[PDB]
Amino acid sequence: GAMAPSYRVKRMDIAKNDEECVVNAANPRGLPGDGVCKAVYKKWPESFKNSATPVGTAKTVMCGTYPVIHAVGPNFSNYTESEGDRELAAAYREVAKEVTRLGVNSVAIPLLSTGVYSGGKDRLTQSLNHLFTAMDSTDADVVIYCRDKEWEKKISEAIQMRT
Ligand SMILES: [Cl-]
Ligand SMILES: [Cl-]
Ligand SMILES: [Cl-]
Repeated sequence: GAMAPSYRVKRMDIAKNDEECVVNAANPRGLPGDGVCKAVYKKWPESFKNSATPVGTAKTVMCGTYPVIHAVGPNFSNYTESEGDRELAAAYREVAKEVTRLGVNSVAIPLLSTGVYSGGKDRLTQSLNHLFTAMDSTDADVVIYCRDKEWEKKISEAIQMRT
């Protein structure tokens, strides 16, 4: 584990992370997709062999010795608010299990279901709070990747508030 497990946020491409593994905001079919998923496909295309997995789950595939954890958040266009919230919490609990199993000291993670899968809502707080619920009991350094300067400020404030 990390000597003093921490949360950090960076505003940059998760495909250029400095962590021991990456979480893909995957689709259930293992397709190249859009946004984070397309950047991950360009960087680690070998990780998409048999990566298909249902909503609410995470499946790890190695690119060389570098683990790619394919985590499938719900598309809120399709799910009810209630069912979508349950599957979003579940996807992050499966990420915590995979990070633990791999024995990594650090992980790069995007906010699941906040892009094309957001159903056109701002889900920063909802997604981040489920990320914390899952990852708080792990001892990996977590580095959250976002693209919007105002999201960076809001995520940074939420981390600092817990101290
Ligand atoms: Cl960048
Ligand atoms: Cl998304
Ligand atoms: Cl963002």
